[PDB]
Amino acid sequence: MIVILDNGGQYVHRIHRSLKYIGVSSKIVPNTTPLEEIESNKEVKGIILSGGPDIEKAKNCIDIALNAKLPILGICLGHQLIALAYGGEVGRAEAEEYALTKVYVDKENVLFKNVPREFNAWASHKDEVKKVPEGFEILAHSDICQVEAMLHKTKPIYGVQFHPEVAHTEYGNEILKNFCKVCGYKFE
Repeated sequence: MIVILDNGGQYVHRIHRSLKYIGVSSKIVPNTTPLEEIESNKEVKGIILSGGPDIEKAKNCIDIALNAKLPILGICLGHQLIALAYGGEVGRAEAEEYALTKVYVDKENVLFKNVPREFNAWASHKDEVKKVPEGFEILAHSDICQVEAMLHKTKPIYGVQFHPEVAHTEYGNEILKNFCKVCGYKFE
């Protein structure tokens, strides 16, 4: 199963339901849950750091991003938290508003397998990754966001600025499916 850290955003339940829909179990836990309690249960195959409003009140995600021995997906705030954790930079970009963003996939990566190189994703751009951490690379961009997605070149850590877990993201479930594949699931 996948543990979802609830960073307080309103789509946390859409993560659980989207995963269940492709036949993966998941559990929403408070974002203050210690990494050591998550990793005590060998049933936990991966961690998703959800979207939420305040990075200061998701400080515990920094420890999980740095020190977890399981695959991680950061969604919006989770993406930004991964960035900060590894000494990248994060800041205000555009106005607050959810919009369909045309996203370009810039390289061949496991996270976007069976996703067209061009797809519409549901995203806010209140905040964005400004400098990608050392030893990470950009997987995707839009006209307004240089870092729509990134991965750790040597750990199984993935960041998306957008929300794959809402139906408004084309191939959103596919992107979740792909992360689950890194976490040991097969979808034959």
